[PDB]
Amino acid sequence: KDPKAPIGVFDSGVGGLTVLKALRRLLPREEFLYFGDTARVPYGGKPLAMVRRFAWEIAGFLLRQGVKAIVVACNTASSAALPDLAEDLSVPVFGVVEPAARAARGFRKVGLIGTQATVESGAYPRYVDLAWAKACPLFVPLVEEGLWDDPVALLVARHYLEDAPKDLEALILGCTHYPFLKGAIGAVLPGVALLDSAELTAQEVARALEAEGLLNPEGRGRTFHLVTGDPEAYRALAERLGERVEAVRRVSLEEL
Amino acid sequence: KDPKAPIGVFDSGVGGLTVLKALRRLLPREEFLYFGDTARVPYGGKPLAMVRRFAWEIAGFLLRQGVKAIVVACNTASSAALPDLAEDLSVPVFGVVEPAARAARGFRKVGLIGTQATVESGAYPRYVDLAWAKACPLFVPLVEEGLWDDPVALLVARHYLEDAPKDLEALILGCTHYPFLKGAIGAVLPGVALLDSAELTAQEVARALEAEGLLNPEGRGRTFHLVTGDPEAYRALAERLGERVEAVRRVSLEEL
Amino acid sequence: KDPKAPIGVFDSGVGGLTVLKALRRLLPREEFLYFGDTARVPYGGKPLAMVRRFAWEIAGFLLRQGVKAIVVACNTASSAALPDLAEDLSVPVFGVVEPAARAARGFRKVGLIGTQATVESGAYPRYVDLAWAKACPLFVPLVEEGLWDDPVALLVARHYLEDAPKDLEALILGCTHYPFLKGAIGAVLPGVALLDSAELTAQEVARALEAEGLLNPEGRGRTFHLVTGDPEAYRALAERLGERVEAVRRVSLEEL
Amino acid sequence: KDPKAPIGVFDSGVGGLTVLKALRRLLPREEFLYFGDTARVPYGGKPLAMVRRFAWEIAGFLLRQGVKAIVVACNTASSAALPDLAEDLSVPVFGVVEPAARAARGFRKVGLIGTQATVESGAYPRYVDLAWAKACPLFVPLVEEGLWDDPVALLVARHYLEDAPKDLEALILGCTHYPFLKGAIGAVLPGVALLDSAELTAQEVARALEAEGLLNPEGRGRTFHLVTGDPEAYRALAERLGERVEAVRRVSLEEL
Repeated sequence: KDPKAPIGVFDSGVGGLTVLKALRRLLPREEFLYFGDTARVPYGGKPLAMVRRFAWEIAGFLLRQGVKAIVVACNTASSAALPDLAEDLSVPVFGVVEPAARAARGFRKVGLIGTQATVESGAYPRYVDLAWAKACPLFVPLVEEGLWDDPVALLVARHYLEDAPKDLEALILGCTHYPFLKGAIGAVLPGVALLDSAELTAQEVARALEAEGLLNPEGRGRTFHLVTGDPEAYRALAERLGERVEAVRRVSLEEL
Repeated sequence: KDPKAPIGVFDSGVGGLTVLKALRRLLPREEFLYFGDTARVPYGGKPLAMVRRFAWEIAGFLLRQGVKAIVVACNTASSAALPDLAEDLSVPVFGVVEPAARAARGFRKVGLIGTQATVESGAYPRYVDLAWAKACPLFVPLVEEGLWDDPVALLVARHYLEDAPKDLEALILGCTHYPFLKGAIGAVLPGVALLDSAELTAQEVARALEAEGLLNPEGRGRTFHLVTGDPEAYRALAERLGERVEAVRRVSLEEL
Repeated sequence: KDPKAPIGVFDSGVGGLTVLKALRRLLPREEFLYFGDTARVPYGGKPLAMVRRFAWEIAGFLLRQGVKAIVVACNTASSAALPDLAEDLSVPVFGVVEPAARAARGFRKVGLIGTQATVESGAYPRYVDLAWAKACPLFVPLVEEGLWDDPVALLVARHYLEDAPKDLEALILGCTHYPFLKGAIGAVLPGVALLDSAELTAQEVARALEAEGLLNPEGRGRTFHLVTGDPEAYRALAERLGERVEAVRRVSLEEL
Repeated sequence: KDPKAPIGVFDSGVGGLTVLKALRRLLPREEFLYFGDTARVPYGGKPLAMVRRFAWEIAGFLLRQGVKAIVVACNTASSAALPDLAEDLSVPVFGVVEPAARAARGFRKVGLIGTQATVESGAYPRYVDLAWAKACPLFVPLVEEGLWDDPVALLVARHYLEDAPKDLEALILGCTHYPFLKGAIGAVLPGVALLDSAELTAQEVARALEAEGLLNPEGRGRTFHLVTGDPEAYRALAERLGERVEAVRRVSLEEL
C-alpha cells in the first residue's frame, strides 16, 4: 500500500470526465490516470459481455501502471463488470451504479435513465427496486454536441420522459453524460430529485480510501489522460465539456 | 465469373440498408449478403486508418463467402478505403462516394453533409469541388431513434444547415442514414437538389454488373444478414427503418 | 470462498499436464479446469510482455468460469506474470518458478534450464542465486515428438549441457516438458539433483489450499479441458504424453 | 503498375529467407519488403483457416506499403491461402507449392515432406499425384538451432524417412527451412532428386515479373525487414541462418 501511487479512472470516452472532476475536487492531492477508451466508444450499444472484457483489459493496463485503486466511471461498464471486478481484484475498485442506487433507497418510487446496455443489464435492480426504466440514446450525442441548454434537448427530454410515473420522487441519471442535462430533465420532471452518479461515487471513493489509509497526505496532485483513439479529437471533445486537457497520449490496443 | 453467386454489401450497422433496398429494387434476381459490423459501429468517429482495416477484414470475409462483387455502403468506409480497395481486389468494388459526387459535377455550387470522418477525409474533394461541408453528428442518432418525421428533426436540420450558402444548387447526402431525413433537409433548404448516395450507387452497381455480364438473369433474389454484434438488437433497429429482416446470423470478429 | 468451485490450471498447451497430474494425485476430489492456449503455443520465443497479456486474458477467463484458485503451470508464463498476478488477484495464485527455487536454496551451486524467454526473464535469479543457465529450445519438441527415450534425445541433451559447471549440485527443470527428459538429462549430468517444477508446486498448492479452508471434501474430481486451438489435435498430443482427455471444448480468442 | 515499387515476401519467420535469397540472386536490382510474422510463428501447428486470416491480414499490410507483387514464402501459408489469394488480388501472387509440384510431374513416384499443417492440407495433391508424404516436425527447430551439419541431423533425418519407398524418384522439400538440410536428406535418401521450393519459386517470380513488364530496370536492391515479434531476436536468428539483416523494424498486430 503506497499512498503516493495514482488512482485509475476509466470510461469509454469523455463522459467519465464528470466523475474525474468530482474526484479531483474532493481529493486535490491525488494523482489520477484517466483512461478513455475512445477507440471503442460507445459501450452503450455493445453486448454487455464485450464491455466486460473491455473492463478487464483496462483494469489490467491500470494495474500495470501501478494504480492503488480503480474507479470505473462508466455506468455501462459498471453494469457489465461490477461487482465481480471488485470481487476479483486486490486494489479497491469502485463503480457508479451502487452509490447512486444506495442513496436512492430513501425514496418510495425510483426511476432510471441510462444507455441501452445499462437499463437492460439489471445492474440497478440488484441494488434498488425500480418503478420505471428507460434508455435515452440521444442524450449522449446531444451532450457531446454541446446542446445541453438548447431547445432541442428539451424536446428530446420530453420524448423520453413523457411516459413516466407522476409519483416518482427521484430519478437516477445512470450515465456519465447526464449531469449536463439537469436543466432539460428538471424541466420535464419538476420536483423529482435527480441523482447524480458522479458526485455520489466520488464521495464514496474519498470516504473509503481515507478509511484504508490510502489517501496521500502531502503533495500537489496531477492528472494524466490515456486514450485509445485520436488524442487531438479527444482533447477537442473534452474541452467542449469544460475540461482543459493537459497531458494526453495514445495507448495502443496492443498494450491491452 | 459465376452469376449465380451473391453480391456483398457492407456497412457499420443498419444505415447501409438504404443502399441494400435501392439495390434490391433494381436487381430483384440477385442474392445479397449484407454485413453489418454492429459490434464496432460507429465508424464515423474512429480513426480513418482503423476503418481501413475494418474494410479489408470484411472484404476478405465476403470473398471467402464467394461474392462476385462488393458494395461498400458506408460513406465513412468508402472515404477510408476507396479507391485502393477496388484497385487491390479482382471482383468489382463499388462505393457510395464516387457516384454521388459524379452527379454533383453538373451544378456550379455544391455542398456536403455527412459524418465527422467523411467531411474530414477529403474523399469527396477528390471527385468534385465543394463550396461547403458540415458534419451532422446528431442526424445519425435522430434517424436511429425513429424521429425523422418529428419536429426536433426539423429543428436539428436548422442548427446544422442554417449557415450554408444560399447559392447551393445541390447538396450531397453523404451518409447512408440521410435519405430518411430528406423531408427535413428539403424543408430547411428548399430548391437545392438533394443527391442521394444510395440511389445513385445502386444504379452504378446495376449498370456496371450488367456491362460485365455478371447479373443473374433467372431466379428469385434472397437476402442474408450477417452482423458482428447482437442479432436481436440488430433486427429491432432494422425493422424500425422498414426492413423486415428474415435471415440473420452472428459472425465472430474471430472469423475476421 | 466456495470450496465446491474448481481449480484453474493454465499453460500454452500439453506441457502443463505434468503439473496437472501431480495436482490430481494430491487432490483427487478437486474439480479442475485445464486451459491450454494451443492457438498461441509456444510462449518461449515471444516477448515477455506479450506473454504477460496472455496470462491476464486467461486469468480473467478462468475467473468468469468461477475458479477458486489459479495455478500458472507454464514456466515461461510464471516468469512473465508472477508475482504480480498473484499480487493483483483476490484468489490464491500459484506458479512453477518460486517453489522449485525455494527447494534449490538447500544446494551450493545451482543451474537452470528452460525456454529462451524463461532464461532471459531473470525470473529465477530473483529467488535463488544461479551458477549457470542455458536455453534448451529443442527439448520441447523432442518431448512432443515422443523421442525422450530415444538416442537422439541423449545427444541433444549433451549438446546443451556440455559446458555446464562440473561442480553443480542441482539443476532446475524450468519447463513443463522437461520431466519427460529426466533419463537423458541425468545421463549427461550424473549425480546432479534434478528439481521438478510440477511435483513441488502441487504440494504448495495443496498445503496453501488446505490452510485457506478451500479444499473440497466430497466428490469425485474430473478435469475439463479448454483450448484455443484445434481440440482433436490437443487430444492426440495429450495422449502421446500419457493423459486421457475426456471433456475438451475450443474456447475462442474473442472470449478472452 | 509501378516498376519502382517493391516486391513483398512474407513468412512466419526466418524460414522464408531461403526464398528471399534465391529471389535476390535472380533480381538484384529489385527492392524487397520481407515480412516475418515472428509474434505468431510457427504456422505448422495451427488451424489452416487461422493461417488463412494471417495471409489475408499481412497481404493487406503489404499492399498498404505499395508492393507490386506478393510472394508467400511459407509452404504452410501457400497451402492455406493459395490459389484463392491469387484469384482475389490484382497484384501477381506467387506461392511455394505450385512451382515445385509442377517440376515433380516429371517423375513417376514422388514424395513430399513438410509441417503437419502442410501435409494435412492436401494442397500438394491438387497439383501432383503423391506416392508418399511425411510430416517432419523436428526439422524446423534443428535448422533454427544451427544443427544441420551435426550428427543428430543425420539421426533425425533417418527417423522421419525410413518407411519411404525405395523406388521413390523425387522428394518435395515442402518447408522453407529444409534446404539447409539438403545434406542430411540426400545422405539418407541417395539417388532421389530433391525439389527445392525456394529456387523453383524465384524462377517463376522472375519469369512472370519480366513478362508483366514489372521488373525494375534501374536501381540497387535493398531489403527491409518487418517483424511482429522482437526485432533483435529476429536479427540474431537471421544471422544464424546466414542472412545479414540491414533494416528491421517491429509492426504491431493492430496495424494489421
